[PDB]
Amino acid sequence: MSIFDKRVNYKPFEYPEVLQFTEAINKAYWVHTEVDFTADTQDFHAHLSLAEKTAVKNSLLAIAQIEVAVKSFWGNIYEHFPKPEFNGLGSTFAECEFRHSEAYSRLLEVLGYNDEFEKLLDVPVIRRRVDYLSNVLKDTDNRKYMVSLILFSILIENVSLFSQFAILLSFTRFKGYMKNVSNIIAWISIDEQIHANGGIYIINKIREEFPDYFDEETLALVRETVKDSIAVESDILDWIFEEGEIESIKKGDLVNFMKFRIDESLKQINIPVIFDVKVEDYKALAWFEEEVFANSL
Amino acid sequence: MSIFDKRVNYKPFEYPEVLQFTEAINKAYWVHTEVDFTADTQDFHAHLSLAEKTAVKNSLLAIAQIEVAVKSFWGNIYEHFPKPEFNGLGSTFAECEFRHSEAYSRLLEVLGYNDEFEKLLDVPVIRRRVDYLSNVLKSLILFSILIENVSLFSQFAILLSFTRFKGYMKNVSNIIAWISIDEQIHANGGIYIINKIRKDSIAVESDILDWIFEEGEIESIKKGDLVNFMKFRIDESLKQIIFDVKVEDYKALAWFEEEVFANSL
Ligand SMILES: [Mg+2]
Ligand SMILES: [Mn+2]
Ligand SMILES: [Mn+2]
Ligand SMILES: [Mn+2]
Ligand SMILES: [Mn+2]
Repeated sequence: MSIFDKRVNYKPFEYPEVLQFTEAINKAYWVHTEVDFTADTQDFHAHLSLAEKTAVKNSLLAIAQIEVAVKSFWGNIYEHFPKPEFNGLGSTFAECEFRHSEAYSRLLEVLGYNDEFEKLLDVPVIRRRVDYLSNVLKDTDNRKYMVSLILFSILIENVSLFSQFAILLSFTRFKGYMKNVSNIIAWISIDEQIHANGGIYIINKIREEFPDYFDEETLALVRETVKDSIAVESDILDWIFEEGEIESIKKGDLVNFMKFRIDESLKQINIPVIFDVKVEDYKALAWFEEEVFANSL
Repeated sequence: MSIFDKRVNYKPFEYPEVLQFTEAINKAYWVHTEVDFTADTQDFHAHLSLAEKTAVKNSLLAIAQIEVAVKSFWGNIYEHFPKPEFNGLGSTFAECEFRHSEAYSRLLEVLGYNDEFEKLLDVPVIRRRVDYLSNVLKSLILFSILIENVSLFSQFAILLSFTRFKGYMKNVSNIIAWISIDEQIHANGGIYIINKIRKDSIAVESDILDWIFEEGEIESIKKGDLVNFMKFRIDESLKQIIFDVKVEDYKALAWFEEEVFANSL
């Protein structure tokens, strides 16, 4: 049988590597109620400029536009991979997403941005992403579902949030502010890396069992659709920094950071690199990995 | 706009009490990898009789028949109650059921009963409950009293009895106590949706009790008290939403709520 065929017996697991992703979530388990944002409200109110206040506010709004919602992809991966492993993997990932949405919802409530979130569809750059995301995940056919799994793992889990993650973390590393928010973002970015790595694993298993599925047309659509994401997210970075340039982080460094992460995801699934970022370009955000590790414990 | 209509916006929560059950699950979070069953294997092999081994074996097998499987009920409650709270409640309970199925799978492996679980459908007593739960559940009312309660709680008491009276299987009792706390939250979560809405099971479960003690009854627990303890938990859950038990009939199994807390921490 294949990965798309239903197996009734619980164990032995046909894909026991699922446990490596679920155990990783279990070991990193966290809830936002372990975090109090009182000190972050005071640094935000007193020690942040308007350009920095807008950078944090539009960052969290852009993340919550995708994350604060009913995300049903992972919770329903058993419908396409009818294995007891992937039901456990999806349930573990779906519960993680509910913890994330509650963490983002609390951030918007504590900082007083619930009103802007309900009217976030009044921003043009947001609807352009909603329209873009409303063409990259429309097959949420096993082969049109797998390319949707590709575009879900490279975007929703790996690069459509991480540029905003780095903006929030930059205030803690370079300014020492927003340390509790950076605590939550660090824990989330670890969960999101486990989600993306789990998607890469499933994609490679489909390639290990169905190598014909990765034909020339599918690779051409993935690389084309990925190139459109950066044109969309570069305009979002413009809207995030709409009140001006800030000292903690630069937009040009975020774009190369976004390009580097995409190529790293394409490498792990044997898809040709698109941008080939230079060392002197992506090392500007090389601090992101160690900053996630610092704000983790 | 009722509970079966899809409210698109995430917050505010129409049913904010959902967070009471998810946080209780979050606070009681646990995995079977925290527990080592080496001390339980030595007591099982040396200090338990054949009737006690069979009681523990068939207890675990009876629980595993329902819990070691793909349980798509809670994971799909958003398709019937399209609210962001219930998708969060369903996902929280669904993940918890995977931690349970993995814990039971480890118990079957640690006690060496994997081949017995493969051939569990050879048991005519197991086939009767499979066919009973088949036409039934063809739902939430039945699901929260059956799967989420005393279709497991009687077998939970059989396992916990060895620790209270004989001091054995303390690590298994750790797993079973944590599971019973999670199951109690799952039942209260189903009852919540049920009062926000607002006989055949006992004969089948008594046959399973006959099969659990097929090699003879044991010292730590008796079948007759289990049926009354079963009869208590059924009506006491019906009060929240038929087998009136006298209290000196059921308080023979009232240490359960006490032994669960002693093995929780
Ligand atoms: Mg589902
Ligand atoms: Mn999420
Ligand atoms: Mn995710
Ligand atoms: Mn369960
Ligand atoms: Mn349950």
